[PDB]
Amino acid sequence: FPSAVTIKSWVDKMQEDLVTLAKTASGVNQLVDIYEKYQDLYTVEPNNARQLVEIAARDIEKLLSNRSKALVRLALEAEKVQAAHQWREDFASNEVVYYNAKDDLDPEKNDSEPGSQRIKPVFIEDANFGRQISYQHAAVHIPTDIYEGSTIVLNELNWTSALDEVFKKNREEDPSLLWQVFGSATGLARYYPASPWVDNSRTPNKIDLYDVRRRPWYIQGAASPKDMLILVDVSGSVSGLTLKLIRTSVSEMLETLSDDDFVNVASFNSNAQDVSCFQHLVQANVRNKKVLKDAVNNITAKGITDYKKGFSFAFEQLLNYNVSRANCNKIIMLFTDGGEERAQEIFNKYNKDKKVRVFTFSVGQHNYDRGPIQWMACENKGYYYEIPSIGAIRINTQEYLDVLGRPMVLAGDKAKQVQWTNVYLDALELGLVITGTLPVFNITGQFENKTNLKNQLILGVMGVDVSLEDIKRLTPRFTLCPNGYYFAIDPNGYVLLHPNLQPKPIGVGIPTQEPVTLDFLDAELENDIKVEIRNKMIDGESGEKTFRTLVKSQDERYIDKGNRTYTWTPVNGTDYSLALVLPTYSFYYIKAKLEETITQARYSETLKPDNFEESGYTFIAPRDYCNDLKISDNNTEFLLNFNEFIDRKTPNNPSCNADLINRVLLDAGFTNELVQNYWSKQKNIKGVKARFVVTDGGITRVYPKEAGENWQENPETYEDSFYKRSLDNDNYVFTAPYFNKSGPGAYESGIMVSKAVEIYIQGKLLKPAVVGIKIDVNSWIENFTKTSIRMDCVILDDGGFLLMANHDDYTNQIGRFFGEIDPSLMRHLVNISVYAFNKSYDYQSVCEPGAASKQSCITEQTQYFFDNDSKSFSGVLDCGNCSRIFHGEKLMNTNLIFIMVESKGTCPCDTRLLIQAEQTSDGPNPCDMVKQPRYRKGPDVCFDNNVLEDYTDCG
Ligand SMILES: *[C@@H]1O[C@H](CO)[C@@H](O[C@@H]2O[C@H](CO)[C@@H](O)[C@H](O[C@@H]3O[C@H](CO)[C@@H](O)[C@H](O)[C@@H]3O)[C@H]2NC(C)=O)[C@H](O)[C@H]1NC(C)=O
Ligand SMILES: *[C@@H]1O[C@H](CO)[C@@H](O[C@@H]2O[C@H](CO)[C@@H](O[C@@H]3O[C@H](CO)[C@@H](O)[C@H](O)[C@@H]3O)[C@H](O)[C@H]2NC(C)=O)[C@H](O)[C@H]1NC(C)=O
Ligand SMILES: *[C@@H]1O[C@H](CO)[C@@H](O[C@@H]2O[C@H](CO)[C@@H](O[C@@H]3O[C@H](CO)[C@@H](O)[C@H](O)[C@@H]3O)[C@H](O)[C@H]2NC(C)=O)[C@H](O)[C@H]1NC(C)=O
Ligand SMILES: *[C@@H]1O[C@H](CO)[C@@H](O)[C@H](O)[C@H]1NC(C)=O
Ligand SMILES: *[C@@H]1O[C@H](CO)[C@@H](O)[C@H](O)[C@H]1NC(C)=O
Ligand SMILES: *[C@@H]1O[C@H](CO)[C@@H](O)[C@H](O)[C@H]1NC(C)=O
Ligand SMILES: *[C@@H]1O[C@H](CO)[C@@H](O)[C@H](O)[C@H]1NC(C)=O
Ligand SMILES: *[C@@H]1O[C@H](CO)[C@@H](O)[C@H](O)[C@H]1NC(C)=O
Ligand SMILES: *[C@@H]1O[C@H](CO)[C@@H](O)[C@H](O)[C@H]1NC(C)=O
Ligand SMILES: *[C@@H]1O[C@H](CO)[C@@H](O)[C@H](O)[C@H]1NC(C)=O
Ligand SMILES: *[C@@H]1O[C@H](CO)[C@@H](O)[C@H](O)[C@H]1NC(C)=O
Ligand SMILES: [Ca+2]
Repeated sequence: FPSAVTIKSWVDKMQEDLVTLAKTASGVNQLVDIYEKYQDLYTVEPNNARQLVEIAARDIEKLLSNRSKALVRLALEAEKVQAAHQWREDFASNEVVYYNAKDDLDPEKNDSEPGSQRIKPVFIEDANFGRQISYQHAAVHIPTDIYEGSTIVLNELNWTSALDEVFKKNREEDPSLLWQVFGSATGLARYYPASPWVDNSRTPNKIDLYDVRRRPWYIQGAASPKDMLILVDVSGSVSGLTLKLIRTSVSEMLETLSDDDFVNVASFNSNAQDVSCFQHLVQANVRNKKVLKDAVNNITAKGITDYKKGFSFAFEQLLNYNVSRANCNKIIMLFTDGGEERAQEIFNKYNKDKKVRVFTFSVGQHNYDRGPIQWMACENKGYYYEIPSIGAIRINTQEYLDVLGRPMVLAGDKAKQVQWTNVYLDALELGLVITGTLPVFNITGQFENKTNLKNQLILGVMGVDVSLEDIKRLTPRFTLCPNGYYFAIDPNGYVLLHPNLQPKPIGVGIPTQEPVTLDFLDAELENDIKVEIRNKMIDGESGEKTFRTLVKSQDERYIDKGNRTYTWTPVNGTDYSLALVLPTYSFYYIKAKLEETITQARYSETLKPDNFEESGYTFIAPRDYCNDLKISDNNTEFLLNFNEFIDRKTPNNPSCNADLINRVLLDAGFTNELVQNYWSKQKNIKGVKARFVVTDGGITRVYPKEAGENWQENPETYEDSFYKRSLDNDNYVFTAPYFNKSGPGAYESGIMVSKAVEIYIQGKLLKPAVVGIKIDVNSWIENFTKTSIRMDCVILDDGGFLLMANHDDYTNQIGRFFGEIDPSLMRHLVNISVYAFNKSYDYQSVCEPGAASKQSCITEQTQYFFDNDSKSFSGVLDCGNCSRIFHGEKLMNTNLIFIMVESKGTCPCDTRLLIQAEQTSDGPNPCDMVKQPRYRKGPDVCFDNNVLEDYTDCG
């Protein structure tokens, strides 16, 4: 065992060698002084985060107010044109002409109902929607389980033509509108841009179960937030088919509860108990709904019924005010079959002011008495539903929600307020959208008062979709550092907008149409400062906060010790709150002063893929430079069209943004001046395998043009993990290649090395680019084993990944996590606390399904980093019945640590492994997360318990 000073100087000499090689070949200084050499070619401008947040909040509120105005127009016209409708029973004499969405494109003259003539439209391909779109009329969706020629459906299809016309008007005053739709309460759905239904028109194994009245936006706009409590009657008499139907019905009832709704499930048989681990009303989000569904699926029937001990439990759990709730619409859902017990005194004791509804469901095919079941609904403002078989399950849930909207109708114009739903995946696939709803009231008898029989029910709900990518375009991101970004938030803390929000459903457990509800604390790493910021944003305040944050790298494999500054404002007129993350060095950006029309041309000439031998292999970020350019995943295609458009650019002045092209051309020119005046004068270094420079404008020219085929970084520089990592870290960062990845690999590509330029203009810190070297593995291993005369030696970077070693069998598994190699040293070296680790959760990850294609689960990813700042570490590894010695030295001015451990093939301490990998897991235990739930602000105004409501419709 060499002494500490010997291997200390050893590490010092390797770090001197590596730093000198990287600094020379990379040419940080040459790119720097090129950047300061042309201060007359640009201007440095500030990123006033306060004004940026205010501007983006104003823009988003303007967009949402535009959609609100569209909704108001549509709802007013719907009410007016249904008020003046004449009921009919004969449509043979007067056909209704409409386009049915699930019509085959074949010119079939025989696909018409008696009372309806079908339109055959001319479908154009549209860029906004990505489907066939006809602007000449609205399309109609009628569920399969609903006949499309009955009297109700035919009358609705008759009076919705004015809706069609107002659809046209709305789209004519605002060409950016997406799907705008009337969700009828008869089952129909009439959206304006006529497009064929998704895949379910006529396709085997593609059945169309879509029903507009179950959709989250319809569920949301049809009533006010609930406080359910599903009483399931698991007694003896419900065994067999009845219990199957009850558990399916409870699942389908839970599938109609939003995140503003609170629900628990109880079950009684001579004794009432909770079916799950929850002891009170919990929020009805995806995780809690799954827990309740599992508990209901795991339920068995036994014992004698007792309707008094069950309703006592229900009324007691609805009297709990210690927990978070939505103090509104208290309900009891009784899932029984029948009995001769009315329990008058329980109701008279607990529900005497009749503050709580009771919806009773007589599930099953049986001959038990159904009188008390129908009476509990009458004396408690409820309604009585029957579920004789699966297939009747879907319709009755929509129907209690039909009942709950009576108090909302009676409040004439105080109940017509626009509400936006959680981020969900559109049916007519558009990606991620939020829908703004407004309910439509039946106003036939009004100011000419008639019997007004069913004037307490809504006609439907009008929705208009806002694309999430449409919100993303109101928050311009390219004037910020690749580490700076915007994000918005719900009142529940979910993110309207965030870089880590992907168009995938939220995972809920282990694999074996829910909304994309991703909390703010789960889209990032969670400190306590971030909990304070989240609570401040939910309340709708404004403020600033500068602090130190662990910023996880994009590749989800490292953690860096960042330096952030959150500024937030509420978006006026809505429930959303916008914030802007901004690094401390990102307060200034370079504004390209390209107005010569010739300098930009001599910059542009560098970009055709015919000069890729004096200038490096060029990739361009597929940004929206001009709208006539379509971004392409195949990058060289986009480069070709970019060159083509640059060839004739001058007349396209208003067609596109000048700033992006000016900056990208300026950066291309600077990169060319670097690659010729410093890289083309040398042409060859033994150690290097590739020299690259990546710039925020989009230029990522890699020099040799040979490793450019081995280059696997994203063309858009703002999504380059190493580029974002190297800006926060003001030092050299080595990115260990991927292990066991099918492709160019590591030997014939090298290992990535990078440092970020740190130029100063007017005494301001701004970092416009990164340079780097793809050091070859052999040219390092020879130099590492060259000095061995002056075996177990390993090099580790941040995250504990083996960059390279000496045993020559570890170098076979290069880049692989060191804990997978010898986990005992990994655990011990963590125990010294040189490597801290953070374990977090990824709710939006694809997942291989096991046993009890790929589903989505919650994966539990961990990342390691330098816990302490100390440089020298020594100790003894107390292996089981043996002893091992190590010394650790962190190379100065890099992210590396050298471990001098001398022990191979000793007694087996390889009991387990430290597998730093995206491990499949269950999420946090929900039974423990509902007792300290995250802060959350419920909706303010809700409508229940009106005195004009006519309860004599128990059905
Ligand atoms: C292992 O291989 C060679 C060993 O010679 C390393 O390169 C040498 O690194 C030392 C570090 O201190 C330099 O002095 C050697 O010469 C230098 O060359 C540069 C070239 O620009 C000059 O500017 C310097 O002034 C100095 O003369 C250098 N020699 C060569 C031929 O590169 C090599 O970096 C190392 N392998 C790895 C992967 O780092
Ligand atoms: C909105 O409310 C109005 C009234 O509040 C509804 O119109 C009424 O609908 C009923 C059907 O439920 C009509 O009764 C029917 O009349 C025909 C012909 O007279 C008869 O053959 C049927 O057996 C049935 O009795 C009623 O005439 C009609 N109008 C009025 C003034 O009551 C309307 O249906 C509601 N909106 C929707 C979308 O349902
Ligand atoms: C994620 O990684 C961070 C790395 O900073 C972890 O934060 C650190 O956690 C340790 C363990 O709790 C904290 O040490 C504790 O400090 C308190 C206060 O001095 C002391 O009383 C305890 O005995 C313990 O030593 C450490 O302070 C904390 N770092 C900071 C900056 O606060 C974090 O725990 C990891 N996990 C998660 C889920 O964040
Ligand atoms: C929102 O309204 C408040 C007070 O009405 C105002 O101070 C703030 O500047 C407004 N924000 C925006 C973005 O208009
Ligand atoms: C809102 O609509 C007006 C005209 O109807 C339009 O000028 C404006 O650009 C729209 N706002 C947004 C954010 O698109
Ligand atoms: C209802 O049907 C009649 C007869 O076909 C038609 O004249 C009327 O315009 C229809 N209503 C609407 C709102 O189009
Ligand atoms: C839940 O399922 C397990 C496994 O089938 C079973 O042992 C347990 O009894 C079930 N829970 C209840 C409350 O019956
Ligand atoms: C709520 O808290 C009070 C006092 O902390 C306690 O007496 C009561 O038992 C708790 N539970 C309910 C359901 O009120
Ligand atoms: C940002 O970094 C500097 C030095 O790199 C440090 O002094 C400062 O405290 C950091 N910011 C915060 C908010 O701690
Ligand atoms: C990309 O586009 C270019 C230009 O048409 C073509 O030569 C190349 O084969 C394409 N590559 C891929 C992978 O599509
Ligand atoms: C280190 O290991 C010891 C025993 O092996 C354990 O008690 C301790 O919790 C571990 N972690 C730290 C930080 O000491
Ligand atoms: Ca019974």
